[PDB]
Amino acid sequence: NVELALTSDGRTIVCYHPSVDIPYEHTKPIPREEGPMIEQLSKMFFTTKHRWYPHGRYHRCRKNLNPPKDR
RNA sequence: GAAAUUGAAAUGGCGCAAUAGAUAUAGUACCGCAAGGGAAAGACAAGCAUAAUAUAGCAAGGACUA
Ligand SMILES: [Mg+2]
Ligand SMILES: [Mg+2]
Repeated sequence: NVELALTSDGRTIVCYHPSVDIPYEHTKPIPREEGPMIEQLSKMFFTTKHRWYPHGRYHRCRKNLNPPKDR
């Protein structure tokens, strides 16, 4: 849904792209132990087990607790 | 590798500071049958602990919110 148009001199391309709204008809009304724990978490979040095991103090201390923040 | 020949006057350290300077705290201890050999030392390194560990690998780098 974009309108392309060179200008008369042909030196600049003009693109008209209005934002199209979602039609009302295209919408639905609003409705009104360590082992087993890690298996449950992996099933819940569609991950593997390895993510949920802890890490040693060395890794934990290596993690930066005051990371730079942008925007 | 010569000699002939020639004819110099007169308390200190750009030395060390205990692995250095004597081997030297001592020619002792100790070693050797013996001759001999011959030391060491006195005034937050490594290793650990606080705090073991998490898939993958020269152990880092690029990074990354992490
Ligand atoms: Mg000495
Ligand atoms: Mg140390």
